[PDB]
Amino acid sequence: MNIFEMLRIDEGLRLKIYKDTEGYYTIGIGHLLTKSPSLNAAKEELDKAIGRNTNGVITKDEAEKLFNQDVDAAVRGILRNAKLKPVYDSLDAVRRAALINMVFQMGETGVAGFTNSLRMLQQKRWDEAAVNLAKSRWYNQTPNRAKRVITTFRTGTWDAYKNL
Repeated sequence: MNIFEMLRIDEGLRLKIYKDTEGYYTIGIGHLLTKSPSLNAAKEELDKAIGRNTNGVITKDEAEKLFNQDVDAAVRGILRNAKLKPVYDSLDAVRRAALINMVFQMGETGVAGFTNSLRMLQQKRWDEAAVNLAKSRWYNQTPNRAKRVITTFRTGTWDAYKNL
């Protein structure tokens, strides 16, 4: 169980364009095409990314490729981040995956917002950061995924991902 297998469970895999909980055009393993409302504008982004004329359809392969580049960018995102880096450095390996999971999902900006729970993570206050994490819109939008992530920061194990 590692960051890739966790993210796969949470985002799933979709070969055709889709919209996320916020109304954004996404594809593959949670890959965000763009924030612009146009389906054409998104389909352009997809082609410029996959490099070929897809018609908003891709293969398992091209989705796996976006996934690798997305995990990688999430990681360098935490490391270039002055709010995020020190919390990351301060965490263990499992917990570290939890934070990449979040940045993958809502971006460095979205996650740096979480000041109070980030502060609590950097202080090892497992229990209090979880409550804080649950007190949020993220939780309400994506509650089962949020639960898994939260528990991961809680317990430090992959339990949420191994049990029903």
